Amino acid sequence: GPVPSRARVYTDVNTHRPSEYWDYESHVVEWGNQDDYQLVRKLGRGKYSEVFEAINITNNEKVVVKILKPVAAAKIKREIKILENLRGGPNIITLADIVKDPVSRTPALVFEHVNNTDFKQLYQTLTDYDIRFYMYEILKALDYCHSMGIMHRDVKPHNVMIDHEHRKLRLIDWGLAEFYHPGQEYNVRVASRYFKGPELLVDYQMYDYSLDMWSLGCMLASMIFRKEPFFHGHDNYDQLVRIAKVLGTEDLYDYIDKYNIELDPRFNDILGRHSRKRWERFVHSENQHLVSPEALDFLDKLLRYDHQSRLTAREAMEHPYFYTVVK
Ligand SMILES: O=C(CCNCc1ccc(-c2ccccc2)c(Cl)c1)NCCC(=O)Nc1cccc(C(=O)O)c1
Repeated sequence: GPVPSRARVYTDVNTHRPSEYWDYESHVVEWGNQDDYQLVRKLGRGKYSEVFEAINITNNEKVVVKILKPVAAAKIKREIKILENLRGGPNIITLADIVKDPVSRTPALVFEHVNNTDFKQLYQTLTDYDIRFYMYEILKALDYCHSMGIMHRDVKPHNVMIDHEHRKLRLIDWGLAEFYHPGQEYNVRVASRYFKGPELLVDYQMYDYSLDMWSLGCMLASMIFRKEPFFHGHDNYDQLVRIAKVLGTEDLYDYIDKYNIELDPRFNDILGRHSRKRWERFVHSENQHLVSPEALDFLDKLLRYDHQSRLTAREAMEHPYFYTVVK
């Protein structure tokens, strides 16, 4: 069947560390006091949780409370363990407490307060410099979690908190994150449609940290080219065709042939034959101020079919695209 794959970096992290580190199911939660928190207002609702502005009445500090919706107990312990493992890491959201919500009877995670700059304002007014600055901040978070043997699996703007007034960034919502274990087959139903890596789209389960680097590439492409989303698929199948119309079909076939992956025969009628496009074709007078030869070269090294060939987060930090960023 398919040829196995392993990450080219951080394969050994979960071997070198003790079992309690990654064996999330064995972790015992020391529950905090739910009466310490007063909910102020709802901030958002997703498929797996509701997030609220809150006050920790014990220290009069603003906090964010994420109340989990009833789901498998394994998904809840996994997020808790990942958050505790990553706590203190650069640009990782800080988990401050874990309480039992009295109404839902589910865990409520308490985080450090965040103040999101309006999403439309960020998309529409971040400069070329600000894009590079914040991309570098995301890379610090990704190299940290990858170096800690964790893949985020849901990198997208909704999961990046930017307090522009304070040049502060946090990588949030670790609910889909997982521990990377070489040879482990993972669920391909992760990430939002437009951010899914070719590995997910061809049903290749032995993926790794490099999935996050593809999603980072999609987020960057959309920002610099002013095309939201960059790969605009109608469904999961058309999503791969949209990617093939840019990266070309020849390299897609080279990719699946390397891993002995067979495409779903549904693709025989819809994929066609497409040449690889030069990135300069997406440049126009309304996005030229966000594009540079360095930006294109960086994007070219993230958006590769072969998950083993993409820049890693640490290599990405060395790229000329970030030379202008004050470090
Ligand atoms: O929806 C959001 C985030 C919204 N992000 C907006 C945004 C993020 C990045 C970029 C960006 C793109 C390319 C390059 C550089 C930057 C842009 Cl243009 C916009 N926040 C509101 C909800 C919230 O704060 N949730 C939350 C808070 C704390 C913890 C958790 C959690 O699940 O752990 C959730």
